[PDB]
Amino acid sequence: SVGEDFPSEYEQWLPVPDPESRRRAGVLLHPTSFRGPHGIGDLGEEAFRFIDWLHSTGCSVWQVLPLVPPDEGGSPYAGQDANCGNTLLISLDELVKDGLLIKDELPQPIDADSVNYQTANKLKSPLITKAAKRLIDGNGELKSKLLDFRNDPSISCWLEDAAYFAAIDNTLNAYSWFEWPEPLKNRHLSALEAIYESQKEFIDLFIAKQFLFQRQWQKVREYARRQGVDIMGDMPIYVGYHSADVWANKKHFLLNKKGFPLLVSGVPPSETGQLWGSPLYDWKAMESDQYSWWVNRIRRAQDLYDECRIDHFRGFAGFWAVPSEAKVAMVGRWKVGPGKSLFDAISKGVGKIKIIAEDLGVITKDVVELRKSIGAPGMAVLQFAFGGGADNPHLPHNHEVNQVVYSGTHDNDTIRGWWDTLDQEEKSKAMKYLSIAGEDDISWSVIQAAFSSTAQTAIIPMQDILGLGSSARMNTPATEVGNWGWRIPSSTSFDNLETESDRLRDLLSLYGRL
Amino acid sequence: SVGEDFPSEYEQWLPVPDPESRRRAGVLLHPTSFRGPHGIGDLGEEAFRFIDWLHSTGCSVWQVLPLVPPDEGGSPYAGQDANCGNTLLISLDELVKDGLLIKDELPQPIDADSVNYQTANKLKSPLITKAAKRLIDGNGELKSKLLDFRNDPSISCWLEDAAYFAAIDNTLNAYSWFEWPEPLKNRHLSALEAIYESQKEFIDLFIAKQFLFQRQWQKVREYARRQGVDIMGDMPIYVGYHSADVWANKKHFLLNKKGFPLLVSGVPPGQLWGSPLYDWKAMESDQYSWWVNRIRRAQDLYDECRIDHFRGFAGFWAVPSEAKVAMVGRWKVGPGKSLFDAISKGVGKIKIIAEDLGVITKDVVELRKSIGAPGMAVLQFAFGGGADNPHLPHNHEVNQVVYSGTHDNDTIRGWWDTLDQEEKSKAMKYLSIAGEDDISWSVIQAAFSSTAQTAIIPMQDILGLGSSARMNTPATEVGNWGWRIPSSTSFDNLETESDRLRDLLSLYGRL
Ligand SMILES: *[C@@H]1O[C@H](CO)[C@@H](O[C@H]2O[C@H](CO)[C@@H](O)[C@H](O)[C@H]2O)[C@H](O)[C@H]1O
Ligand SMILES: *[C@@H]1O[C@H](CO)[C@@H](O[C@H]2O[C@H](CO)[C@@H](O)[C@H](O)[C@H]2O)[C@H](O)[C@H]1O
Ligand SMILES: OC[C@H]1O[C@H](O)[C@H](O)[C@@H](O)[C@@H]1O
Repeated sequence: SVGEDFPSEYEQWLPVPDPESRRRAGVLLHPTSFRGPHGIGDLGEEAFRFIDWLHSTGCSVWQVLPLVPPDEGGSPYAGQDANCGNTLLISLDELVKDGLLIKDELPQPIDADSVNYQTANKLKSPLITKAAKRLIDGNGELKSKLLDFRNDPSISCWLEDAAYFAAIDNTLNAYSWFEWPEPLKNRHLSALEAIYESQKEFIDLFIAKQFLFQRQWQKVREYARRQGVDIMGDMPIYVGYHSADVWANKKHFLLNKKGFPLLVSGVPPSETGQLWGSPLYDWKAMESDQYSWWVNRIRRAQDLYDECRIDHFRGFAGFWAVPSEAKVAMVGRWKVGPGKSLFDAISKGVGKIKIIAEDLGVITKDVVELRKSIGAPGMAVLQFAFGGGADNPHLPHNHEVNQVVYSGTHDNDTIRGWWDTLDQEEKSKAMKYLSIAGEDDISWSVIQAAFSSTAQTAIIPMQDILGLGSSARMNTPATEVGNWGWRIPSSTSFDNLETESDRLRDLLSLYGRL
Repeated sequence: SVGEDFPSEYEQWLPVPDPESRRRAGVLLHPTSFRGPHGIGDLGEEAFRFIDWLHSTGCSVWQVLPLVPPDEGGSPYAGQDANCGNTLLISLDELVKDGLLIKDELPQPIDADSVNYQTANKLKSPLITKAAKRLIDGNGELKSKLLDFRNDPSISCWLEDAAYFAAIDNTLNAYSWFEWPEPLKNRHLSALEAIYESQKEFIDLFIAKQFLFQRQWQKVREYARRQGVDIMGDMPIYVGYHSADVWANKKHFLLNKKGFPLLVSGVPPGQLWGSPLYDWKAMESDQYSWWVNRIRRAQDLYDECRIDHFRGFAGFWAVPSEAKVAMVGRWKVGPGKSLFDAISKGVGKIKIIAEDLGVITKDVVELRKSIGAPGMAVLQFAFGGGADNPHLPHNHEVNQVVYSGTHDNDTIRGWWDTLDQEEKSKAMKYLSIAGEDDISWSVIQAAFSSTAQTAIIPMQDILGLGSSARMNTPATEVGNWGWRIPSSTSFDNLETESDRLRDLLSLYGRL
């Protein structure tokens, strides 16, 4: 009490750093990019090697792109399913360890500078199928774990729908499920039973393949955790029309009486607007079952990742809605999103979540208030920092603590590529703010600025750690070809990036991110 | 409703920057440091010129040290009064504009490269006194404003005590008020009346001089505001024993029956400051009226105010007055948030900066945060220890004031010059350094690049000066508080410096 003596240990009663405030860094690297002989990266030895290398740098976060089955262009953002894993990421060597293939059955290696998905599928799928077949034919330990996975209720609430959808899509020659015969289109119960009987094998194999992905991914994730590395995933806010997600939950979407979307996704203008064309959620319909679809989706995201970015997070506050009739985006209108009640339901259903809000571009007051109300960090991207003036939110002096800072994302050129095409006056602006040595090392200048930020989390693409040019760019938006193909050059092994490792560690040490 | 349409003006509903979050910068410069002929800086032409220069740089804050009457060493932190102004800051030329002196009466100029207080007093006091005398003898506008000032209740609750204390101190040859005869020591009413009769002139002149300080300071402060400059003051948490503050409010302090302090201020590993301490629970009983009045006077003088040794509001070190070493003392519980409750109840919205340096405890941080006061970061302290040092830019917070150094630190050049090697190569990795001659701009730039909302630079570092321009060296008793801007350097002569600051403020969004 006021005036009185303190206990004798007053002088030692110091503030202690909050553990949840710990500064950290990480690397954005999608597993398709790993080296190896089978035309695409996978969840085998290169993933563990990369984890060991990441750990040796002092980084404690690994960010991946969505791990869903991609479209035929390779895009993880136009996946065929929101919850399934990309089975082309399955390691054939790991399957040999599991006793599902023998070494002699492995294909002759191929050189694939870049991922060609068609090539990877022709090479790998037959062998994955054969492994999945032996798994299902066996009795024993591994079979028993398939059955647990399959009968686990939090797997089956998406897996069975996904397997039936895939069986029907395989059986039928049709553009999309809109064109399916009515009993399959609208999931008549006896039609579904008839499908199970006639496509039983396909369904069992599909499920077995999802088990193999899950098993190999969970080993990667447990290895990461043992080495102090959290994994940060990614999810687009919208899912595609031709998927089990929509087909098996039509009432949760804005579809007409025939199952065609009334309204589709997009954004307004500069431009004539931008038309994405995804189906939209019936948010008030979802409100009525306590948002169960989204709750299940987050439960699957938790199963895969420690943390998850949500692309186009602004859509939870307000979304642009275009008449599906239209061929241009400008015709739509803004609609009211579910707001915080969604995240209330999720937290009630799943518990504590770690979400990152992708909140780039022009966003409204309600977006910022929603993001803050659930305590989600937003993003800063240094590549965007040098247009306009000193109020640009991407400049380090405007960064916030609860924020994730990138040098660039998978949608941007590499730092070297970006530097190379940078117009004068954005460039001399950058030169004043950044500490630049030689231009060849421009990517380290930007890395350093990200690390020096007050943002709690700094994330760098592997391409920039390797100092690579525009040919290593992962994606160029609004192009339909040449994306998602980058792989680490077959010469660069994780055993040979110790200079890079040391340099990162020096920076992380200097800026308190170890 | 979820799903329904937004109004049509949704696309234009953008976040707006909060005006109270505006990034800004400023300069620490105490007015005694201004150039001029009368042996000390003052509230005349140089103050206005400096404000014009500050404005031309884009800075929007001017920080000063306490404006109280200093001790004979010049220290504004061991003042003779907590609320009075330093009358040696009064400008003689401004008095001529007021018609209280004529130009002919102004003294011959003297060279005073540094402030000598004794020299300034001999030169200026006779003329200030003469001005004060004409003011009280006159019958017009200015006289009428003296009377309003004098009878204004928020002036008289400290001014009358201050004037009587000064009159008694003048009349008596005594070390301190402890040695005064009982009726004056304990303020017997008839003794106070006898003082008024016998020292009437002294008291009226004292009051008039405080009016002249107030008037000149308010003019400086209005001029600052007209040019977009807020003024940030400073106040020490403790006041000195030999002052009206203690004498007229004995019950609010920890004094024995005879009026001698039971306990005095300090800090452990120790350092003995020797100020009387507050009787916080006694203060609790009149809703902290003494502190409330103090903040009211701080509001009158400044837009914002730093409080030195802010940790003392949560816990303070208390040494037996008996002692003359600090290590024999104990930590006591401070008033905490209930003090600031009372202040805000009494005065309204305040803008306080917590001086929260050195080793501070959990309760200090929780109190500071509970009232939303910004704390400090000082780049000169950033390079000892490791990357968790709170003074490193990457650990700065928004609600914070960052300095290159304070008046207690060497200049950046002086600091660089004595810096040991571990710390120096550490600094070289964090800072962007060109030549050693410009080390102060490297640090200025780092302050400006911080996320801290307010960056404050001493004028000595803008001028790139060495250790001889250091304002104060703690725990020394001589050679402090004397620095003046070199008589060669005029504000008309610092456009390069102005431009260079403006470039940096523009780059880091502080304009
Ligand atoms: C955020 O979401 C967008 C989609 O709205 C992604 O865009 C990429 O993927 C789509 C589908 O393959 C493609 O149409 C775009 O050209 C491409 O930019 C972003 O990658 C996400 O960050
Ligand atoms: C913070 O407080 C102390 C004392 O209130 C000031 O210290 C200066 O003044 C005292 C008293 O004149 C002297 O003993 C010290 O050596 C000197 O540093 C600081 O300047 C304030 O910032
Ligand atoms: O320079 C004197 C300083 O000493 C200590 O660091 C005190 O905590 C601080 O209140 C004071 O300003």
